[PDB]
Amino acid sequence: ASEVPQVVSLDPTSIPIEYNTPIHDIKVQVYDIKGGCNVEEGLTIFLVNNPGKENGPVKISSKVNDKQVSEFLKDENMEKFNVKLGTSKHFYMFNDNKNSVAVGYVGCGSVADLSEADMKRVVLSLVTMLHDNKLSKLTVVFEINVDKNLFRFFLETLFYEYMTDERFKSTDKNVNMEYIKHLGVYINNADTYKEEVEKARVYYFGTYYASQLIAAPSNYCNPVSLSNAAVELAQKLNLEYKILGVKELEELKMGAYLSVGKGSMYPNKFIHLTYKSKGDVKKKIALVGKGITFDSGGYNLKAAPGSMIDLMKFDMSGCAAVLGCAYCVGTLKPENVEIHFLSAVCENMVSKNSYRPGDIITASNGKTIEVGNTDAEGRLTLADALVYAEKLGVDYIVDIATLTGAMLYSLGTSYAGVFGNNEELINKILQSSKTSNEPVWWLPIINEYRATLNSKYADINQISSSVKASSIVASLFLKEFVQNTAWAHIDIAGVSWNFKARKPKGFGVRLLTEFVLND
Amino acid sequence: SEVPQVVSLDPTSIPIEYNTPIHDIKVQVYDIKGGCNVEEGLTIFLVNNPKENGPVKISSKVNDKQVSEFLKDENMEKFNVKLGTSKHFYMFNDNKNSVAVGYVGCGSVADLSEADMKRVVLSLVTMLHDNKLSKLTVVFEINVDKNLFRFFLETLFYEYMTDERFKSEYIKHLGVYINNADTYKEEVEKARVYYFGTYYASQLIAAPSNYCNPVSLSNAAVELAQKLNLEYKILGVKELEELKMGAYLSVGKGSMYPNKFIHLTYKSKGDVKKKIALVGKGITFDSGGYNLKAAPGSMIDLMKFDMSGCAAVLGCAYCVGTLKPENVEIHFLSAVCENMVSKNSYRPGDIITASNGKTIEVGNTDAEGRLTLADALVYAEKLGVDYIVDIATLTGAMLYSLGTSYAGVFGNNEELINKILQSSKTSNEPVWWLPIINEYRATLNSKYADINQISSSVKASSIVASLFLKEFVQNTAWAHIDIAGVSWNFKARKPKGFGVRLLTEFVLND
Amino acid sequence: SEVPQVVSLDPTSIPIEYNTPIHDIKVQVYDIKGGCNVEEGLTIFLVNNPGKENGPVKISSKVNDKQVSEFLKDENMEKFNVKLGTSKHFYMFNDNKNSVAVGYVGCGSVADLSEADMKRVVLSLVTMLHDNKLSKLTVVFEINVDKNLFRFFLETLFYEYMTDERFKSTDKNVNMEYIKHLGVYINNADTYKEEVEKARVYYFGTYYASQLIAAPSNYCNPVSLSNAAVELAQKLNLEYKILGVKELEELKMGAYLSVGKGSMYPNKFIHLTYKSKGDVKKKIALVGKGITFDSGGYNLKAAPGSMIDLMKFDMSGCAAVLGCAYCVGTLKPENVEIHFLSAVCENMVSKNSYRPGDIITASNGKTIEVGNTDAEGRLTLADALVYAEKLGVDYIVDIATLTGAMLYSLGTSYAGVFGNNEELINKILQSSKTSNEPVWWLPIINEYRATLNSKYADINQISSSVKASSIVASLFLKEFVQNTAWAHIDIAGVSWNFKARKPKGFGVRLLTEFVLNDAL
Amino acid sequence: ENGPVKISSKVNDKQVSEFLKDENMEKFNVKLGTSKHFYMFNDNKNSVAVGYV
Ligand SMILES: O=C(N[C@@H](C(=O)NO)c1ccc(-c2cc(F)c(F)c(F)c2)cc1)C1CCCCC1
Ligand SMILES: O=C(N[C@@H](C(=O)NO)c1ccc(-c2cc(F)c(F)c(F)c2)cc1)C1CCCCC1
Ligand SMILES: O=C(N[C@@H](C(=O)NO)c1ccc(-c2cc(F)c(F)c(F)c2)cc1)C1CCCCC1
Ligand SMILES: [Zn+2]
Ligand SMILES: [Zn+2]
Ligand SMILES: [Zn+2]
Repeated sequence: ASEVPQVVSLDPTSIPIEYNTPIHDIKVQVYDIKGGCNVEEGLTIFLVNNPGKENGPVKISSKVNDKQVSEFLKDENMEKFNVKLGTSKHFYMFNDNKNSVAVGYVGCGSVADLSEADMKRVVLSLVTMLHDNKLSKLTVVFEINVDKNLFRFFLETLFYEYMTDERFKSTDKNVNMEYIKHLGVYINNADTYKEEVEKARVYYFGTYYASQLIAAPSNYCNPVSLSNAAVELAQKLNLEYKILGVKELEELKMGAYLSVGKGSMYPNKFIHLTYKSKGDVKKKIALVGKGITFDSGGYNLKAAPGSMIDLMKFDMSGCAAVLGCAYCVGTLKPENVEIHFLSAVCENMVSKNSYRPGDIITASNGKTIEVGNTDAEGRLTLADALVYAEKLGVDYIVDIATLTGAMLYSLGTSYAGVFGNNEELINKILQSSKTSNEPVWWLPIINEYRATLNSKYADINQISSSVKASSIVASLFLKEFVQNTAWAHIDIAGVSWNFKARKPKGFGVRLLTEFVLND
Repeated sequence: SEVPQVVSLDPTSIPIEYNTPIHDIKVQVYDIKGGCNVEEGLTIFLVNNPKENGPVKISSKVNDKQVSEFLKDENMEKFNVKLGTSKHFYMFNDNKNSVAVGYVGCGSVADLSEADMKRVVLSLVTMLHDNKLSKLTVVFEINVDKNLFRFFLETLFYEYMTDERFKSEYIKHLGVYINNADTYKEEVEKARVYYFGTYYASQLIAAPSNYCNPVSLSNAAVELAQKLNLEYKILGVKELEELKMGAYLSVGKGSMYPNKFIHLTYKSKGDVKKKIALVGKGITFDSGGYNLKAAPGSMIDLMKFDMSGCAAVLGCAYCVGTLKPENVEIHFLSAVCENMVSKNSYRPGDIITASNGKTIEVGNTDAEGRLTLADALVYAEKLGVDYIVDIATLTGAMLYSLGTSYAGVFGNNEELINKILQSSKTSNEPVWWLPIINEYRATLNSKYADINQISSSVKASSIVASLFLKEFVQNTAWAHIDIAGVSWNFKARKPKGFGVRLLTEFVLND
Repeated sequence: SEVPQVVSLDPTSIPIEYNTPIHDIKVQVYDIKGGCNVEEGLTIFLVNNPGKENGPVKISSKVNDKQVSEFLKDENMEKFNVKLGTSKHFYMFNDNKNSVAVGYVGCGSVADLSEADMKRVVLSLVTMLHDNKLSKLTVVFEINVDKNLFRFFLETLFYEYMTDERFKSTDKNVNMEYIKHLGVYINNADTYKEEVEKARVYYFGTYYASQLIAAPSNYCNPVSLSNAAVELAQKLNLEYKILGVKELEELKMGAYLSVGKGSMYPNKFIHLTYKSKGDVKKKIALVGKGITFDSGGYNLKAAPGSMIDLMKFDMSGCAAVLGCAYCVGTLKPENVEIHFLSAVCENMVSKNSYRPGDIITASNGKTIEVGNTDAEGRLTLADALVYAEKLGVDYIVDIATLTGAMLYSLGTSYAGVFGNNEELINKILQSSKTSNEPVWWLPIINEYRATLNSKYADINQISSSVKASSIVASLFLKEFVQNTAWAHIDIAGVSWNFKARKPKGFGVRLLTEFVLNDAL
Repeated sequence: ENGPVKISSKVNDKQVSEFLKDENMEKFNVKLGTSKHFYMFNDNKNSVAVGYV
């Protein structure tokens, strides 16, 4: 654990992390719909659709164990309301014991199978019923068909979107913030769904924890304080850990990673966490996250309109995802596997000591690199981290990184792109995407572009001079640093930040965790 | 129709070369087992080395003592196989005749990609352009499958030909030596057809916008159809008004050239088992309209290429009309017009009505391609086809997703998308499946019209354009090929004719 | 106190000229009803002709010399006209058979000259003083001016006549000679005599401020500026205190300190105080933005039209406040206590700089999400406003080169005033009138406040949707005054005189008149 | 600031009076633009909706 340097004594020296969230105090009970719904305190919400009838009428199908509430919810009363996706209504009535109860529904549309994006819309509607209403309990009645993973996704998303991060509030805390203490879920074949509840809560915190690191500003989350957070996390989970400092990085000849951090007041810190199963180890995996805690662009300063330099605390979203995965893996303790969680953390700054456009630098596999643009720094840090990962002797290397802005022009803000040198590995990532419900799309590494990286003087160019398809070119670059290991690369530059909600998504935690678990 | 002119010097047709020197080349395919005769012209050995950039070593037998001595291992070791490197020497053979002998390096990979093979071909063509020859002979000392072999022939033919129509010598024989020569001979004349559909596409694209305008391009298509005995129909403004194609007619309002909608049809002999509509975007010049292409890098001087999709569809008509596949019916459609700045032009913010009744709020007059394609798709679905495939230089964002080498395909039907991907493998024109992400559909929800033409927020323009196109296909398998990044060869300063061979392979493979 | 240096040639103080040539001018005022003596130097008549646009010149004064009276009779003067700013020179012999120079400056046809029209008159007069080695100037007022305008005439003449040669070395003007005598003839002279030395005080306060502004950033840095402020306090016998970093850390000025993090010069907070002898009825804090160079920080001023080479003037507000301190310390008003405040720092690019997106904590506990490092002035003012309110004053007025949007709203002639108190604003407008430094009241539009709602901090530094930056910046500053009448004077558009390529010293007389009128 | 909702007016319905009681409304707050409304049966068993802004 290292000392965080300060310019002034008001500079913070750690990231505030909330571990014991109000979500963790929520008692969750799952009941089978066949037993009928008890409708008592709190708010009871039916999730209802009308297959085929766009904006069709609401009909409540479940048995309700209360004559008054059953009468209130009969078809002719409900027919003036419709199932339009995201609609909701509140109901007030007295039950059979003369206690007032609150009931309502959320519309789930007319399509039988909700997509992840449809389900998020339903959850957002449900959460607006939880905000600005001091409730002790929520009950949710599923009158829609969801498989096990989509049930888990529903809960993860509910937990994530209900939580409000006030770590940086001081004079402006929400006076009225109270969370429910109890969550009831009514669903058919409840016994098959119960196993998803604790998994959902683990997936929620891994995602929320990565979100807390991303949203933390760069004066709080810097290379020293971020690697201290990873040490603390590993201590709580009994993970092995090792933080490499500059000396050790110099000895390992990590010249591409070290050159990116030369201009920072914070020394480079390379994070290496390990989880090993107690049994026989049948699979070794390295997960690599880009960890740039602030990206000014360097001397290729982000000054062009739309370059969004104020967002760039988010350039360690990949590291955050990998650490959030370490929380889920360390908590759920999968068997027969050894996972290495890696991040070459640094800060990309303008200074007399910064590396320069045109500098030629030597990565740890001895390849010389001509720097054509100091703002393409992530691929330099990953080059050395990929060489480190391969020396571990793993079966798979997966990296995740907010690498290229061109992703916003290719897949946009909803799907990450995955690239790789190995079709089997790529299919497993896509399978994890489908079970985690974090969407990813396979994109090609087009070999015809490789020659635009030929350098007149160094072994290779960092950037292309001619090719504008920069996500593919960056993948071509990274591929040069994996000699003989199956490797995939997930570019989350376009999906990491939720611009509408002004917050991170913690994207990738569930994806990488499903990837580890199903292996 | 008569092409309107501003002055009498204004051109009134697209010059086209149908009969090209390529068509005079006599092609002969020989087996390698017999050894190679080196009696005239230039003879090139395609050789690899599976040591990286290691030395050239010739394995074929040559029936000539002098050339054999030239090719002995001690000489050729002075040369290397780095991809595209070549040397050729002139010398006298056993009968005191002058012959040229050389090689092209094919690298160290056993399987050549389409990109590598293109690099091999370019080095060959460079020698062809610098030497007065009567004959070229190519000796395949590498392994290529039938499709890759035909691709080599098409690419050689296409790159060898020089388009001199706007300016103010070729070999007469091609010899090929290859293992299992008999299995390759049927590819030869198919390559010749594929070359010409591609070169004809490229002639239309390279033709500037004063020669190639909606009128003269629909006239060119008529002449093409007459030569191939295809049914043909050109819709004018009167008929387009009757069909209420307001999106398409709006784009052309500011042009001096009337809109012309092209419709050709190929009908197979025998039972028709599949009906396909191929839809090409045909903007003969895209200035941007009032959303003028004035921004750095918007490259207005390239926008004669905005009809590359139409040209690909007409080049496919040539190939289909010439090879005459069976059991298929194909419609070749294009809504041709020109996007100009005028007192009569459509404006940013106009609300127009498409031919299916959907109102569209225009957010940017430079997103004109999707407006013309919308009315073209409503026309096509009314034909009752099984498949609609449209091909278009639609969004500049392709340059930032897949780049200049691979085109993007989006669609509403996985089986149709998979047929396109399979056609990409056998045509060796590279395509990559990109998604239509439904979560972005809400960005097209106009406050006043039924739908917005563009998003004001989402930067994934190629996906948003596909979501817009998809709104104009109700109940038909549909796919959309965005060739905006891939159509123009910036290094060679010429069109690629991209998509002809892809679409023809799609038709022929059913 | 010690200015850090990179190399030994770096300057360690701001060159400041206190005893200017203006101060060596003997000024005499005579009543015009006694007649004008024309003996020597240049004698300029200020002449209008009401109604008749471009009307003929007529010299109404009595001239106590037969030869010059004859030269100036109406027949001779008829070929000249009074178009505002026009001027002519005459040469003749007086009764003593000495040659004299005489002339006039046209003041137009409107009998009431505006602030801007009188500037035009002075500039024409000054053209007659330049490139002419004269020992004496006489001005005859044949136009009507109240007392504040006669003062404004003199202040302006003094300011424009002076030439700042502190940074000239091999290109000093070898012909630079200043008059040693100024004579003024005006109706009811006795009532205008008191304005002369006031104008001289107001001239130097303005000129002192312009010296600090024009001084480049390698001379005028946070340490050398606070050093000069101390030296001014000592000369004026003002109380003074300079707060360094350790004391600012103790005061928890996290907003102010973050801006200066990237600089080689330690932050210095200037605190000067004037206190009347006897009863103190009004307590006032004047707060001046003092960024000695504004690079933009990591939001570097690199966009076309951002004029990074002008950004030595970003301490203009601090300079106005120090100039006002000179005037108040010199004129010594009664019944008031005045605090002269400036949070001085430099906004630089470095490994140590604050970053876009940092969340920082102001001295009032509020957390701030930095959205643009180039909106640094409102951060330093935030902590300075908190400091000022803890002093327990009746009024807080701040003056700052805050927003470039002022060029698009009021432009280069009028400053904008914003505030939370109607009475204070009217006092500023009233002082604007008697100082002749023009100011226009602009609203603080509360509907925009929501765009400063931050997702993670208590407040955003900037709006991401509102383009009305002068108003948004005012809404931000309001969050740092809890219960005190406060006004904010944005001088970003009016501070630099782009045509003459020099500072105006704007605000010194406005603030001094504000203090003086509240004392009376 | 952002204090609880409290309804002063008397309403001539027993069902809605109970819904509007202080103990129920204080779970809601008056932050500008925040609203809730609920469907219920009134004394005549007619469907009505009651809320606040
Ligand atoms: O894609 C690039 N750079 C990314 C970067 O700076 N990596 O360390 C980059 C990554 C994300 C963004 C970005 C992402 C967003 F989601 C966004 F909203 C935005 F405004 C910018 C922009 C650039 C390259 C392009 C080639 C030259 C170097 C910069
Ligand atoms: O993608 C767009 N426009 C394309 C167009 O004009 N369609 O009619 C467009 C298509 C191709 C290019 C383009 C392609 C190139 F290969 C190229 F080199 C180039 F400079 C531009 C640019 C824009 C939209 C993007 C949404 C808003 C309007 C402009
Ligand atoms: O108004 C702003 N910035 C001013 C500033 O940097 N304050 O410390 C700013 C102030 C003055 C100018 C300015 C003033 C001039 F008189 C001028 F000629 C000029 F070119 C710029 C430009 C910007 C904001 C604009 C939105 C948030 C980022 C900075
Ligand atoms: Zn970068
Ligand atoms: Zn266009
Ligand atoms: Zn600034």
